[PDB]
Amino acid sequence: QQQQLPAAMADTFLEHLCLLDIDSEPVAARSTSIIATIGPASRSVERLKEMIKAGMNIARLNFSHGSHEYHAESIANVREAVESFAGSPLSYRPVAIALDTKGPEIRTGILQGGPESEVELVKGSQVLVTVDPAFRTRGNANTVWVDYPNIVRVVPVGGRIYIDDGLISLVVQKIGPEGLVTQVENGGVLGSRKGVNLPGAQVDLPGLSEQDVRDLRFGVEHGVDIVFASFVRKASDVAAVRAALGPEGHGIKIISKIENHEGVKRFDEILEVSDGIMVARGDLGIEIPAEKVFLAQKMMIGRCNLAGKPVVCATQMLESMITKPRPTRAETSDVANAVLDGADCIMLSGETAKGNFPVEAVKMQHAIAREAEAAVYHRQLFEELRRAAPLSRDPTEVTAIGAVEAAFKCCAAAIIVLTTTGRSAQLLSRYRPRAAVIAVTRSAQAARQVHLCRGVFPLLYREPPEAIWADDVDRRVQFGIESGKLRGFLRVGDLVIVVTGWRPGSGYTNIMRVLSIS
Amino acid sequence: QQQLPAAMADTFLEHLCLLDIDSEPVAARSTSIIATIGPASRSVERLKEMIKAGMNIARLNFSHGSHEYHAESIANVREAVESFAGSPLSYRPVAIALDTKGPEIRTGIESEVELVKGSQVLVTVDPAFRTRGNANTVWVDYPNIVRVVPVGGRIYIDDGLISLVVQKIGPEGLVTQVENGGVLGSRKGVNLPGAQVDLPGLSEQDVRDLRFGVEHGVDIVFASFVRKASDVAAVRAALGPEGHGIKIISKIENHEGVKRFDEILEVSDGIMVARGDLGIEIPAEKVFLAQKMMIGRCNLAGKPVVCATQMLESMITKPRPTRAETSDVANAVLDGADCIMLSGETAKGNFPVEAVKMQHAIAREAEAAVYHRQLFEELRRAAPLSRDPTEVTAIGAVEAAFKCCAAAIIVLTTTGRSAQLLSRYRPRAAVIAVTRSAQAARQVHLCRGVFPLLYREPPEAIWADDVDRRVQFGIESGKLRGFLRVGDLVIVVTGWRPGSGYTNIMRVLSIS
Amino acid sequence: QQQQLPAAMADTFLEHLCLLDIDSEPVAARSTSIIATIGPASRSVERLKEMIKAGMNIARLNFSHGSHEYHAESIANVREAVESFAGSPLSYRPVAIALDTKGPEIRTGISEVELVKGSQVLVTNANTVWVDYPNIVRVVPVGGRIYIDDGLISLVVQKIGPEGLVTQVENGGVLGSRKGVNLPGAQVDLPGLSEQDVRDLRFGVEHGVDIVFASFVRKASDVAAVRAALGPEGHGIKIISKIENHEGVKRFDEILEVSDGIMVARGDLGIEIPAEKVFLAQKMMIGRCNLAGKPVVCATQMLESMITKPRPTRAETSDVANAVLDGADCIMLSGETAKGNFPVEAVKMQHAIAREAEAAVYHRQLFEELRRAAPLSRDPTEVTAIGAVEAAFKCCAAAIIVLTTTGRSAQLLSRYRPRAAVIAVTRSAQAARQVHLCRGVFPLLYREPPEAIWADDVDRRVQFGIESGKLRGFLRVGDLVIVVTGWRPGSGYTNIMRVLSIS
Amino acid sequence: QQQQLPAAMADTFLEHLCLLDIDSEPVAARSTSIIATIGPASRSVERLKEMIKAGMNIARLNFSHGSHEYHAESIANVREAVESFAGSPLSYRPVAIALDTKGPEIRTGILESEVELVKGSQVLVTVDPAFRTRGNANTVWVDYPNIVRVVPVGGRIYIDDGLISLVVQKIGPEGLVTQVENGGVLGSRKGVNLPGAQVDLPGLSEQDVRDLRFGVEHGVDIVFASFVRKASDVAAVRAALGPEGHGIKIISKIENHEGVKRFDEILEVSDGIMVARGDLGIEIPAEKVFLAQKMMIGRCNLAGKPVVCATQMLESMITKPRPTRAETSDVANAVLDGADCIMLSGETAKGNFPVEAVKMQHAIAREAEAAVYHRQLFEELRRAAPLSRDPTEVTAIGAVEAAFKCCAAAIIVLTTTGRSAQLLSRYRPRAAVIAVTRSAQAARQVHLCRGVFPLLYREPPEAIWADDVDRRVQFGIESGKLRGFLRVGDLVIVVTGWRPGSGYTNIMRVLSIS
Ligand SMILES: [K+]
Repeated sequence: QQQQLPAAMADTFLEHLCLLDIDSEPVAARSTSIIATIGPASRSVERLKEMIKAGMNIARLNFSHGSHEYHAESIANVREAVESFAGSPLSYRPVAIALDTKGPEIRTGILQGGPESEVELVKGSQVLVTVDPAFRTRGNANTVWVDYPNIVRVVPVGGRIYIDDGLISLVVQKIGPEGLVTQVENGGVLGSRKGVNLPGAQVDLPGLSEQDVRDLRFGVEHGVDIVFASFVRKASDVAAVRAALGPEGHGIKIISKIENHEGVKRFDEILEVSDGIMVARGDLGIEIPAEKVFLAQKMMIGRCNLAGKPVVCATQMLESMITKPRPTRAETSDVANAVLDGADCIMLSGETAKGNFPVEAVKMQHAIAREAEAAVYHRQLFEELRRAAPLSRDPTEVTAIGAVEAAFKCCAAAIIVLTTTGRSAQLLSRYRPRAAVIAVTRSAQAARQVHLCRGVFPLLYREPPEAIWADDVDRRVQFGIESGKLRGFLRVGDLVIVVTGWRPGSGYTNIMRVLSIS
Repeated sequence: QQQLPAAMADTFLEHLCLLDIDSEPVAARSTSIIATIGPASRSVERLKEMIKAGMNIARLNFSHGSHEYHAESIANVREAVESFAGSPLSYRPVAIALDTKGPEIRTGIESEVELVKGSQVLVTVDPAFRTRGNANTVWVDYPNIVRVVPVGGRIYIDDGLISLVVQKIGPEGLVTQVENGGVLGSRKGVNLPGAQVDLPGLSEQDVRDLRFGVEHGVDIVFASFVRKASDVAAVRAALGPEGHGIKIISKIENHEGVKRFDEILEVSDGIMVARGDLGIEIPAEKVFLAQKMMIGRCNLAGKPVVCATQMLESMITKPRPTRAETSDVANAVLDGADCIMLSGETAKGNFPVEAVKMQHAIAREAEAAVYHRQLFEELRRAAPLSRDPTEVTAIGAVEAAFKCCAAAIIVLTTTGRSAQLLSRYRPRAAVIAVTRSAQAARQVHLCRGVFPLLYREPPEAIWADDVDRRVQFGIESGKLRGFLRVGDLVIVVTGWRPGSGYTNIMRVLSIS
Repeated sequence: QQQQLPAAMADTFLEHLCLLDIDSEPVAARSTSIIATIGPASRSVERLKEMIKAGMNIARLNFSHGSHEYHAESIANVREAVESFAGSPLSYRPVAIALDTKGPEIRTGISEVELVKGSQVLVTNANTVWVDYPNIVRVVPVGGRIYIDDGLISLVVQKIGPEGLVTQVENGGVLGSRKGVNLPGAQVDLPGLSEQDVRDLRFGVEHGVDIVFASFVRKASDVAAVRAALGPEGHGIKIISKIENHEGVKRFDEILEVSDGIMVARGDLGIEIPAEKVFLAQKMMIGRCNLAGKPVVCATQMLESMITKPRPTRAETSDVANAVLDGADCIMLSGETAKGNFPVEAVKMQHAIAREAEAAVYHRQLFEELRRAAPLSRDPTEVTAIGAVEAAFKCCAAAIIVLTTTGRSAQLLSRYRPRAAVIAVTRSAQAARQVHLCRGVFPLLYREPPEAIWADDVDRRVQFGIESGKLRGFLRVGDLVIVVTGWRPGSGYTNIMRVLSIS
Repeated sequence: QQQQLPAAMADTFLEHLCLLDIDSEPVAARSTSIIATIGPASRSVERLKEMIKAGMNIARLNFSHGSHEYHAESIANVREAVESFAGSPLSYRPVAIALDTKGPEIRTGILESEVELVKGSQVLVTVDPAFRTRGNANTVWVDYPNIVRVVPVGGRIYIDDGLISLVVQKIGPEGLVTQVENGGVLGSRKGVNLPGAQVDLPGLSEQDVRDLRFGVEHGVDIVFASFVRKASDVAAVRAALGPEGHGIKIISKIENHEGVKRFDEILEVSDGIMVARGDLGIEIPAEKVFLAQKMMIGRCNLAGKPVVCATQMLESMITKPRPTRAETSDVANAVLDGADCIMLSGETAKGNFPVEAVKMQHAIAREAEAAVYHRQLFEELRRAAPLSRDPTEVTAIGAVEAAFKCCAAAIIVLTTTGRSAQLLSRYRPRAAVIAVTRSAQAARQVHLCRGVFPLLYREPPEAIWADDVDRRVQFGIESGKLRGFLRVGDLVIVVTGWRPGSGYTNIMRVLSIS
């Protein structure tokens, strides 16, 4: 059959593997959301329109670069591209906007004739790392300047300094009033303003800088839906982000980025107070050995799956597509395996920010994700999500597991749920139904935010409330169905599970019913 | 409480190791009890005791007694049952089942006579021989016996305690050596294992008895000696179109019935493992194999299965059962039987209410000891994909009930079918079935864990109100009967429009 | 098709049940041991020979009844029946003898009398009942129940409790002479042992009994007291603790740790706790003994009706089969062999039910869970054992042949519940008899003096295991066999597993 | 803790994931074999010694390029580096040599010149042999004449490993008129793919036959057969290998749609499988390759046969010293899939970091092997494997079971052909399988089996066979202690047979290392 149904029926996992078929075609409804980083290559309204058509669900604003007005315009261009489809409300796709904070970054300085200048740090060389503003524009083959004054106090003799995504390596030999004398361990070529990593050194930069508070308040005052909080090391780092957003930003989802050894080891306490997680493999693969990142990835996704909270896998997923129109075999493998790992979202960075094929990269992620979602061994995944989820007396969670068990029984095409904040939809999403979870909401922000929950397809209902409440409920269900037929999710003859509550307002989801599509 | 550390276990072995004798069963008893009506259990006042003890189905054994006798049984059972209708929140429906005589073979005619082991014995069918059988001649009321048991075959008399080996097909009978001597009363039952009996699948007496059951409104027929699908059709023909609502439980009693089981189960409403006859027809050490096989396949099919015969046999004379009898009851419940049965323990024994009480107490403990983990998983994985909204709602409701350890699943049903579809996934939570059909209320006693409630008030002017007062009726009866407490969660299962077949809704509610 | 192999290969338990087949014939070798009680019905040498051929493996001497010389005559008759087959070394079946201790038994005195319900009776005739437990007047408070005769008789103590307990018959019935008395729910004082039990135990040591069924064991101390009273020559005698009351069940783990094995004594246990809960105690105890690798015995009223009837009831056949399915190593006949009219028939019945039931075990899941639950081990005997059972399941080997001195090699194979018969070849006469407690072990007593070179003495015992197996119908010319041996003489060094074709 | 055994013991797969720990070091030796492709960057003896030291187990000779004498030179340098470590018998690491055939390839023509094909320019594909040397920005020549009649209008023609694409505008007399879809710099003699086309090229060309006979006479251990479509193709390779090539292992490369759908019949007649992801990702949608990889690894694991994952595992390390996140993740996930081997192509044939690429695969494989959920894997392999009466497989599964029970460090097995080692490896023990053999070829070939560590025994036989048996066991122990697989106080399982010669394995022992 299609959607790898024979591999879904399998006795065992081994026999499930043996029955996967390249000829079996998947469902149109791709359920892992795609996050695209906005930059020069993806900033135009018309480019953004093609990225929404290819499947982008979350636009990422990287506040490591750009002014407040630069980002204000990209927010504007995105909202303009998005609302361009609002005329046909049965196809309208909400697109969320995420603010990715700069955080405690450390960067080198501008070199000799700044523009495009290159300097090769020869292996075996002596190089000085300086924090004197005189040497800030002074970069050469024996001098590097950094924007971290206290670097001279936290990197001991014998400590290793990484430059340019870890391809350059220095080892401190002496400390002096002129800075730190280092012997180059791993040479290479050095541009301007490259990131620096000090794994193991006790960096004293605050988790939330003075500009970060400014950036967060910007996002509140421009209406961002999601904050990606960089270099989160502890539960108190999430609290600072929460305070910074203040009462006006209480509705904003905080995804903590796990980027170093501390964040991995303090993982459980970070997840407890976050809304979700980003496995930030770039920084992570410099901070810990590269052959261990996948362990960190598979652990955090497992624990996020268990807890029911969104997990994002990020960085170098389709790296070569910066330059080439087709990805490497390792790159398609990587996207597929993050979907099979259980990730809710996958990310593109340079591939959409500055490469020559941003729309093709999104297309590629969409096509790989549809095949991989079909190849999940739902039989063991659902059974294990059931056993690991504790007993509950909340009617929303009880209705939710009932509806997912019901959806597997009839191979339902979808589970239509009414939700004010998204919570009813997220509780469905955490049992990983194969049926699409079609969330009908009046909340524009909730429509956007549910893109973090795998398998939730948001629909923004906008018609005004009807006189009788039960008629308003029925109308939104009918909106779910006809949006779903128009988008290819549903066909006449399908069964659908419909989830609703007994009274208006959030928190009262308690009804599940089985409907045939006529 | 309720052996849930054992229900929590990751493996069956760990599950056994964690069973606790000091864990009391909170749940109500879910396996129905059938009691056979006889001289020990016919007075209105005795029946009342037996109802309170827990009897859910009364079995009329049509192997004995005149039609007027069984009409008296029916009238007495109904009087004792309606004795409680004045309090509708606690009224227990009780089904009435008619057990057919069948293709019985008996010997000829307090009085006794011994047949010596190794004796030479004659079997003949001659009509004047019928009157005086001696220690060397046995007469049977089956003429074709002389054609059906060839040389070397065995003839069993009196519950298989006496056997005979045929040596030659004589001219005026069958010359047999006694293999197992014993002392033989008058007109006792004969079994012919490994014999092709041409006796009709439904005799003319059975047809009169099934018409009687229709006229008197029995809910259930236990059809004796069912060998093939066509035997069920003869029963369904004798019941006629007027008896279409009566459930047919086929009694598997011999080797053929075991071999043709799949074809029998498919045309029946359910099965009775009749271990008495079956343990004569096949070696006694094989009955448990047949019992577990048949309970298994009925479980897979979602059809009722009854375990019957000698479960508490010693309680005919003694006030306490043996250790083998208590484990037999428990193990039939563990196997997955929907019903367990008493025959002589209630028909003629000295302790009929005690035996009912013993089964009820054993059923409660054993139902708690079921390894629900592996069972619900295997049942949902074995059950095929369904597009029927009633079945889809059922499994969703059962999964929801396990998630919040709901005390009850309250369902509205007209034919019982929605209750039965919940029953087949074996919820731990009670299935409380609210129906206006008095007959359906009696018949769903066949399904394990269904507790019927007969709603008596006329339909409210607004249907949605009629549904809600039925649901509240389920809640109020539950609280009175100890199934529900204030603050519990219940799952409520209904349909989107009146009439049967439209169940499709599942809600979670908190009591009060 | 045979041995219920379709049901054994099913992927789920439910499918396993659905595939069970009344027409699938089982293997000749029954693996659950049969324990028969000796009594008037089972005491003649001729009869005992017939019971051995019907499959008795352990003969139980009930020291609750009879005198010391009575029991020594039983032992002599047992051994004369057993040793009548000793001219046949390849078919010789060891038969163990087990001493079931009297223990803290309370019995009435000395014909028959009826006790009407509501009557006033005194515990010191129809109104008087004598008891052989002096401290009963001190441990039964007022309102406390006294059960007599398998718990059929109920009594409740009146507020008078001085020179004899004045009582009220709570459940009337008929009372014989010297019938048991049970005092549940009231905390008792009677010693763990007695002078009779000590001397009974010592008599057991003098006459070479192999096993002790220790009555009414509620603590580790009881088992130590039993092993103490058995004396320095009493080592080597296996001690089965009989769990008989509420205290012994809930302190089970500390008892099993100290004991060689367990007997679920449902007779008394069904009086001491509600009868509805015995099956819980039975399944809990068999599971825990299975998890521990220690033999468990299921006992009492298994074929009760066969005391007077040639054919069991449907519940009795069911109960035997379900004890075997639960995992019991042994099953017992008490009155059915000791005093009834059909002692050989009752042994034949248990033998026939057990063979059917053993094939109907869902081995696939049983083996998996026994593996997962058994801990890691650096003992080469334990490592070789689970290797060999796993190898046995892959080739459907007819048997695992094992050389053992103490039986411990055989017991460690047996704890993984292999389907293949474990054929244990030993020189220790007593060990050959004691391994009947372990399901699946078929002991062979090797009688030859040792060969010069130890490696030829090993091959010879291995072939002795083959030839015996072929003669008895365990093995045949196409069967594959696993041979488990050791790298040096003396017990404790098992470490080799070989796969061989039985020529 | 170590070896991820908290995650190994978890009762569910989800819980096993949750317990994976980056601080848990792998102590088991590396079990997935590393195959390195020889080329300019890896043909010096000096670099080959560093690659053997970093982890290389098999050297791949790519017969798509280079003359026979070129390949004889590679073989000779490989052997010189490998025998540079003989003379220390307890640490000598065998290295197998594998011959990767050319197969039915399709190449463009001769143009060191380069031509740019620009996006949306119109290009002609011609077979006309006059144009064999006249290629430019709008005409391409291909060595496959029937390409005119098998590519319909609108079909696709891929050049340059799928980089450049051509949609057929029109078909005419001069050839196929096409337009660039994606342009790129087109070199001479580049590879061409025809997805969804009928290519009737023979499985075995004459030069392939010539190449196979070259490998027999130079004693290669393995043949990687390109573009296997059917069982018939494997028989042709075995036939061309001749009577002297009896003992050569044939790994079938699955490269296109047909080999995937005829996989079972190909698997039954092959010694093993390579997922050839480069060609395969051009012939089928790139989004479907992971499916075929996982299907094929599963079936080979089920069948107990070696499976190789290949192509672009560490591709960025051709020019960069450190791989990308996707690349490390890819290697880890191939080991977790169950691959017996992982492969390097341009990373070691031509890139600038050949030794480091090997090192990186070794370090990733070690972390991944410990992250295998052994509990479910061994259980499923047990019940999935059929009942057997061969005593070598009965012993193997008994020995693998015993090994898990005592957490043995090693299973020492004596083997002549390698078969008894392979029958242990198919049950995926965590304990290393230390295989002692006198057969130097078998020593090289069992690198195909995950978790097998070959030791080449060189002493002459002893007069009494029992003594010869046991000093071979002792050779494995001492080799194991020297290498770190084994330590005083460990338990090992020893697998041996009852009679000399192959096929008679049937004994398993548990012994303490002293
Ligand atoms: K950032």
